[PDB]
Formats: sequence, C-alpha cells, structure tokens
Amino acid sequence: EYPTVSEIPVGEVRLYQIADGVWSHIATQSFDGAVYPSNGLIVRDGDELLLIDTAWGAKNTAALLAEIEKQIGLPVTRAVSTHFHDDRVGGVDVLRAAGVATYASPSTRRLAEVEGNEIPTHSLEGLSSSGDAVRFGPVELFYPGAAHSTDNLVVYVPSASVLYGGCAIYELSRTSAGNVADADLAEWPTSIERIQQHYPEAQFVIPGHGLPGGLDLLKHTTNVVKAHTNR
Ligand SMILES: COc1ccc(O)c(-c2n[nH]c(=S)n2NCc2ccccc2C(=O)O)c1
Ligand SMILES: [Zn+2]
Ligand SMILES: [Zn+2]
Ligand SMILES: [Zn+2]
Repeated sequence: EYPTVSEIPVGEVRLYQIADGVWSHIATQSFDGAVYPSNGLIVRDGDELLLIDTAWGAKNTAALLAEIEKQIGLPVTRAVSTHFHDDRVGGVDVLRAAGVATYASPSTRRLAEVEGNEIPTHSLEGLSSSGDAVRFGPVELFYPGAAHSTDNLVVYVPSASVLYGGCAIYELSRTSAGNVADADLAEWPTSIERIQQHYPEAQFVIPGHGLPGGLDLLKHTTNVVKAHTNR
C-alpha cells in the first residue's frame, strides 16, 4: 500500500520497501495553499546506504535521516541529487552536516548556484552528453537529455529492475504538465525514448511525485508533455 499525500503530515517521512535493499522515501510539502507528495530512493550498498534526492527541505530531510536511523539502522554514506530544483537539493546542508557525501553533475551544481539553491559538494563526471551512463555503487546514473530540466538524471538499480525517473517522469494520476519553467518541451519526448531504449527490462518505475507503476509511466509522460506542447 504506497503512502499517499493524505497519510503523511508536512514534516514527516514514510519509507516504502520496493525490493531486497531498495526503498522509496515519501514526504509532503505545501505550495500555494495545496499539499503535494515527493519521492526519493534509498539503495543498500553492502553495509551502508545510497540516498537519491532530499525530502524537499531541511526539516523534511532531518526527519528522513531520523526515519532511516529508526527503520533501517545503516549509515547514509553518499547522496545524489537528480536535478537542481529545491525538491531535489533542499536539505543538502542537513545531509552534509550529518557526514553524508553529497553529489550532483557539474551542470546541476552550476544551475543550483545560479538559482541561489543548496549545492552538493561532489561532482559526478561523464554525464554531460545525452545517452551518457556511469556506475555509482549499486546503481547506474543516466543522463537521457533535457526534459523536466536540462540537467535531469535518472537512476537504475540493476539488482532489483527499479527505474527511478525523478521529475522527468509523471505518475498516471497527473493528466496535465506541472512546473515546466526550466523544461525542454521539444527534447522531452526524445529523452524519454532514450530511457525506454536503455532500460526496457525495468519492472518498477518511480516518478518524482506520487505512485510507482510500470514502463507505461514513460508513454504516459510523453502523452502529457505532447498535450501541453499543443496547448
Ligand atoms: C521551493 O520548492 C518548490 C516549489 C515549487 C516547485 O514546483 C518545486 C519544483 N521544482 N522542480 C519540481 S519537479 N518541483 N516540484 C514540482 C512538482 C511537485 C509536485 C507534483 C508535480 C510537480 C511537477 O511540477 O512536476 C519546488
Ligand atoms: Zn524541478
Ligand atoms: Zn520534482
Ligand atoms: Zn496516461
């Protein structure tokens, strides 16, 4: 039963094992009087944890580490932010203070710095060209090309067929485009095509926000992006 926007108060974080040593983390945040859910990933790396993305702010991210310290007991050693916006890097100073090594592509780090946002300390090399893939312990990092943002990465857990799409992939419940202020609408469908062509084997697909599904979430995102383009 995947945790939903309701059963999580803004300030709290729930974990949801997906497979052997793979969790999503689920948080909530208020924007413009509404409440939205947010997903990241946790991947066991021997006796320690890889974190993908913050829980959308300093308070939610301190809760996330406390919820990891109650429920799993292993130390987060590294974190990756999948793009430069506040829902992915907000909480990076909290991670750093606790001893977590924070990572992002040089492009994410430059865009975060221009935007004023928290800047992960470490640089991920070899992701500057669309279709680039690099190994990062128990996951592959993949730059599909510009989509939700010019810098957006996706993460694959070969051991488990878990594709974490971040904010480049929409949940089925989302039937209109969200925040596309920094998006490349022209390149978004091609970038999703590179994800399909690189990861046909994926069996679990986690959007940046809301429910996981199958690879149908890629075709869903393409349908929503194209409808928005033709507004
Ligand atoms: C200060 O934090 C914010 C506020 C508003 C925002 O749109 C964001 C944000 N930047 N990048 C993304 S993705 N953000 N969240 C977007 C969002 C949140 C919930 C549901 C759907 C979306 C979406 O626009 O795709 C971050
Ligand atoms: Zn964003
Ligand atoms: Zn997002
Ligand atoms: Zn659809």
